[PDB]
Amino acid sequence: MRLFGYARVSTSQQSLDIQVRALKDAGVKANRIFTDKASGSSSDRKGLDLLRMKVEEGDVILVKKLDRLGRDTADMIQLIKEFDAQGVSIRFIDDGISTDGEMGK
Repeated sequence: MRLFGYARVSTSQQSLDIQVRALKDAGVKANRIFTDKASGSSSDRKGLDLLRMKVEEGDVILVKKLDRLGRDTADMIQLIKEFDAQGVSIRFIDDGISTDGEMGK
């Protein structure tokens, strides 16, 4: 079990620092802060692409999104399903958890 957190800069100011502190405040290790430097030549959605290969068995993925995780096809559900199949959990700042096993537990 590890403390992984997902982040993504939304403001030109020190956004990345605003997300990491949001994950640490949530209970995420600074060494495990897979944020997204969206402030680059183009969008940067690799914080989850790498987090998908860094989460351990039964790891907790804290997500303190302070704007929007993604709404269109499954931007906020794709990696969520990839983690649910990897036996990894995903804590949401909205209420601590989001869909921790919604089958019958």
